[PDB]
Amino acid sequence: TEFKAGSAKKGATLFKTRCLQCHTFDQGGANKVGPNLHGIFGRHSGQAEGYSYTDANIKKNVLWDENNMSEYLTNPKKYIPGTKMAFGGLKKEKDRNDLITYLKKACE
Amino acid sequence: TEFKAGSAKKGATLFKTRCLQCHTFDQGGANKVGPNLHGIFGRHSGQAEGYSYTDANIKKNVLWDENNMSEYLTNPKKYIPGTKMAFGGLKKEKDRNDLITYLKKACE
Ligand code: HEM
Ligand code: HEM
Repeated sequence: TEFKAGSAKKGATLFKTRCLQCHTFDQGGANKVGPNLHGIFGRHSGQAEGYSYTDANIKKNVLWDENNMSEYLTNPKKYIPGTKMAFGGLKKEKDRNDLITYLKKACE
Repeated sequence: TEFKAGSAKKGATLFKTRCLQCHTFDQGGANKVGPNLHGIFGRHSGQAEGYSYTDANIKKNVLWDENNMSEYLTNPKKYIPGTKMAFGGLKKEKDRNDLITYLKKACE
């Protein structure tokens, strides 16, 4: 695990294009198919208020940081087997760096 | 040649990230390393006012459309051998569709 800073501009459009369909990142943002991601960095998995996670997510108790996030986004079901997140993953590291750069400034 | 509509949102960040370094797309936009692209679609190659093209660009007399543009962006030097445009190309069609979707609404 070794993430590098990418384009937030580029990361924000990855977000709109691959994650918005199921999540919000804003404070005061609502849970939708996926939980609201505001303040995810440094939190553990399964703790968004009012959201119904899988036993799988909960139990993994992942601490969310930028390198976890990157391994996570590679192949979600592989990272947390039993997850309901129906996303196949961001194959290219460059894509992942971008998206995690934006999430890092946007979810805070 | 068969281009399909992509994300303009996504195409605009490709632009910022791969083309802005050398071009503008705005009307009233200045020539920089590369010529200003405002109104490129339907024009022929080598005709931006006040810009010093290569003999290569000029002579190809490419008519600029969305499918030309896409073959062009794949491998620029291959499309116009003798070109000074020091860009290696957009390998992924998806990337090219996005970028040409945005250019199409932005350069008009
Ligand atoms: C690349 C875009 C995405 C990002 C960055 C992202 C990020 C995340 C993260 C970090 C979690 C863990 C939540 C936590 O532990 O608080 C999560 C969960 C979840 N996401 Fe995504 N996700 C993305 C795409 C999607 C998409 C497209 C969907 C809908 C098809 C989706 C649906 C879900 C669901 C249902 C959960 C909860 C899983 C469970 O409870 O087992 N996500 N997402
Ligand atoms: C994917 C981003 C880019 C796009 C969409 C793009 C588009 C184009 C187009 C359509 C032309 C033909 C001009 C005409 O016939 O009027 C051109 C020429 C040119 N571009 Fe790019 N370009 C891109 C990236 C770059 C970059 C990064 C550079 C600088 C390193 C650059 C430098 C040039 C130059 C110097 C020319 C003129 C070539 C010649 O006279 O032989 N372009 N560009």
